Amino acid sequence: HHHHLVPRGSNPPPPETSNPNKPKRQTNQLQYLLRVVLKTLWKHQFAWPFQQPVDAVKLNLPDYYKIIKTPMDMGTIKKRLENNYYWNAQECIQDFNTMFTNCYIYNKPGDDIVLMAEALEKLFLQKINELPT
Ligand SMILES: CCN1C(=O)Cc2cc(NS(=O)(=O)C3CCCCC3)ccc21
Repeated sequence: HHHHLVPRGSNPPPPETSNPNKPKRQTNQLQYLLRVVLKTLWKHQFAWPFQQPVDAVKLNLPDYYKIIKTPMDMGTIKKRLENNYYWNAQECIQDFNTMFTNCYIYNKPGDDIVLMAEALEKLFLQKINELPT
């Protein structure tokens, strides 16, 4: 709206969460990623800002998508795991890493959201360290 004084930043469509063209392939590592890693992060007191795609309009981050080219969030990851979108653990780990990276490159060091990301990432990496073979 020309009426706006403060810029608004529009949102992309959210990331895809299923892929009709891949077989339904379950592994112990993917089960662990959903049921141990994602679940432990999801229930953490700092998870809530990470649980859905960044809404740059509702959160007043009008420059978010200028800075972040590959958005990712734990809601998308959770859905991708539940839908068997991933071929392997590495692909899921990549999406968690993207989510954390986005936070670290958009927000200033020391920002509260960065401190939250750091606590979550520590837990994530602890859990990853115990990935079943
Ligand atoms: C994690 C995604 N993210 C950012 O990178 C910056 C940001 C800001 C907010 N805004 S918010 O929910 O009003 C709250 C989030 C906790 C820090 C203070 C601001 C939510 C998510 C994100």
